[PDB]
Amino acid sequence: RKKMGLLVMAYGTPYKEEDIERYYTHIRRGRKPEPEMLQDLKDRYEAIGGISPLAQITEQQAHNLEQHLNEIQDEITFKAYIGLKHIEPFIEDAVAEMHKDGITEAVSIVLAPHFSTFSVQSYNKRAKEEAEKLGGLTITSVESWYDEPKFVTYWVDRVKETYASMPEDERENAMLIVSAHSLPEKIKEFGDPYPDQLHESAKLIAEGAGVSEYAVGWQSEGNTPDPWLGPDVQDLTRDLFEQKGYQAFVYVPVGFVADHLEVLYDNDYECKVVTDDIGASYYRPEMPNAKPEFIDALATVVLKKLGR
Repeated sequence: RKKMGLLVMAYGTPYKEEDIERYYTHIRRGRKPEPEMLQDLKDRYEAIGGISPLAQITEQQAHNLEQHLNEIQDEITFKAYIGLKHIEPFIEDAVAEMHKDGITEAVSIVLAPHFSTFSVQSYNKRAKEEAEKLGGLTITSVESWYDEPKFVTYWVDRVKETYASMPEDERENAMLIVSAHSLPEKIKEFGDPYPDQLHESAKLIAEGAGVSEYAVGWQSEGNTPDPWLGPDVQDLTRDLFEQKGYQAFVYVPVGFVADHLEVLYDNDYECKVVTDDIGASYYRPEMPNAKPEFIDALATVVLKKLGR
């Protein structure tokens, strides 16, 4: 049994209400949010059911993956380490931990299926530079996994169930909106494949579920310096309805893997407000979270990367 480190990286989420300030200050490059901003951020977390369940998902995903990988093959024993971008344990901390435990070989994976220079590449770079600084630790990094058959099927099956559940009439006038986290539009100057990968994910899911009509949109953009990738899901819904009058909208935020704020609020609240206003039905299938089907897809991605 070869010992290998499994570095699972993610954006990060506060652990308790008192972390919101520092968590958002970090995301905003040092600009701590105004008292008024802080206050409603808390309100949003409360509306969605609370903060603590949020961070648990990432930990559960990492541990279930570890446990699953170690059961499906007999050559390697994986040890999972979580490295986050906006709250401890940060990426550097997780790498330092691995080095401390005597890990010399590691494989990394970001919990976001699509690659981006702004996101994934940045995480991978941080993980590798730290390892390099410490020395004696080598890391092979997965860059994207949106096209993993097992991951595509999870969403294909969820879309099928949803379309099957709606009345024939809504089923006749339904629109599938596939989305991911918006990023500054400037990434395109670097030839960033992020937009293309999202569109490809949308094609993969729609075709597998037999959906002829679907659209791609973005959500959760930032503090507008230069424009961010658009169109936003809120605007896209309005637009699409005024044009063809879709009686139902199914949101598949394929860019996200858990029941986090950007799904529970930006979709379940913000998009629902729009559908409620226009009198259309709102549908948003369950996120993969730590579901066995999902953990199996992640294990396969990691095994393929190592050629096992």
